[PDB]
Amino acid sequence: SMEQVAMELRLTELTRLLRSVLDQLQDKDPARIFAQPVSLKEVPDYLDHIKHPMDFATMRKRLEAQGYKNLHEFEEDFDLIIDNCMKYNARDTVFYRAAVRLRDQGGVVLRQARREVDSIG
Repeated sequence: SMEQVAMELRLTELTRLLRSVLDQLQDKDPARIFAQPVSLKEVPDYLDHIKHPMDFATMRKRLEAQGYKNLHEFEEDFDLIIDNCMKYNARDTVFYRAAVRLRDQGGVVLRQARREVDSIG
């Protein structure tokens, strides 16, 4: 059906819009703390602490596979990155501090991006 192609033309363009957004959110992590998944060889207890791990490269895998059906799904992953970090790491730490900085600066990019989804459909 041509009605599936029109949906795909919309999901293609969401992926194209979220691709841009992800870049801006990851330009807010120049220390690249959140780039890669937390190592299981280097933090073997990790999954005892954190049950849904998340990182930018993982979010990018899903993204290029057209695995985000809407913006809300994409925001959920972003918050997993931040919130996982802020429970796993204590408050006087470089890792926690980076999560907070990324949350504060992400709120501006996401506030615009919610409008470009609503506006452009």
